[PDB]
Amino acid sequence: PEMVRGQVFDVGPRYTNLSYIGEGAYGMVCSAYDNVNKVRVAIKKISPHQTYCQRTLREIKILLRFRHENIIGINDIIRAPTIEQMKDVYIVQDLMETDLYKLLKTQHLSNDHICYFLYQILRGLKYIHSANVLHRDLKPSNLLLNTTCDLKICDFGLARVADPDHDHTGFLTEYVATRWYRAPEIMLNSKGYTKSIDIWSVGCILAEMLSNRPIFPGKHYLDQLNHILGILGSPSQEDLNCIINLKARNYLLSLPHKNKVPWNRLFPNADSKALDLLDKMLTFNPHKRIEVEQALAHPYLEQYYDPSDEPIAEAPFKFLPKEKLKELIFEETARFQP
Ligand SMILES: *CCC(=O)N1CCc2ncsc2C1
Repeated sequence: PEMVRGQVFDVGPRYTNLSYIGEGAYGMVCSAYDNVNKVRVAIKKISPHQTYCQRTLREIKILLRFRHENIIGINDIIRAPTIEQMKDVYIVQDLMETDLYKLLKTQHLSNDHICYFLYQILRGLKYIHSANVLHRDLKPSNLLLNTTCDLKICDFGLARVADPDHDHTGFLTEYVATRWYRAPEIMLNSKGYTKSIDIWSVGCILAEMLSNRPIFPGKHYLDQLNHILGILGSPSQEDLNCIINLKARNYLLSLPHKNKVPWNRLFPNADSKALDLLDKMLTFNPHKRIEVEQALAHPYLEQYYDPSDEPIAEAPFKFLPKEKLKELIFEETARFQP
């Protein structure tokens, strides 16, 4: 087997000429030459705890069901022919030159790039939400870009089926998804089980594309809320009345009055239509927040908007001892075997 940086990367004879790319949320990622389709591909190595493991299965199930131009696919999965011999699992995907995280650390985006990227994010998000799925970890590093700026959403490890009727929780409930992109309600009364959680993340990503800086870089759980309130200002009486939980309500009532920071003062170079859409995505009250199809229909995206070319999923998506999780991964990866 081939080796990469003192660790095995055993992708059989189909995939050769490995180059290290880095570490992702899963482990070693390389590119390799696919000797069958005659293109370089990306391969990630998954090695066996049960949260790392449950997120692997969740992602494989979703990505294998989804078919969309703005969502990364799975091209192949390499594993041993039996459960007994199964150890590492290699997931093969289209090679993408870069991602929005890397691009934003180094590159100023034209308004035309911001507009196009935002369109493709929302176009992909429409399909995800049409399948009754929430991504729940949208952020620049999960937005892949190729050399011609085609964009693909990746990393469905934290994804869930939408469940608004079970979205309520207490104040300060722990949350898994990346902190800077968390909607204010996660810190107050939400388990992140509604589509509005992803729109907030997209709003954060838009703002970040406008300035190359994260808009709400919280250093810890409650500091994230105070970054949000520092820009949106204090919530209105009506938006507070929507929060029935008393600990959450009373926390917000305890804070001094904070003025709204106008969007055009934070983003003096931004297109005015971009800022009107940003405001609607970064709405405090999740019931008032714009939905993906409305966002697509916003004047900012008029050059691209075409609902007949923004496909949806054919059906809503449909859903543990450690031995059972291994067997399910084996079963879910069976189609790539001889
Ligand atoms: C979320 C990251 C992902 O799915 N990727 C697959 C395509 C790809 N190309 C280069 S690095 C990478 C990771």
